[PDB]
Amino acid sequence: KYYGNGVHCTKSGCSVNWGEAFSAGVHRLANGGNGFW
Repeated sequence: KYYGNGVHCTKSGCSVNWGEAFSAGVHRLANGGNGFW
């Protein structure tokens, strides 16, 4: 499993949640302010 432990830190996030990675992918896009639309 990859819900904690075994994560394999990829030099850019450890825990690496897959649902939180879509929320982190989400916010990754929305880390500008007005450059999404």
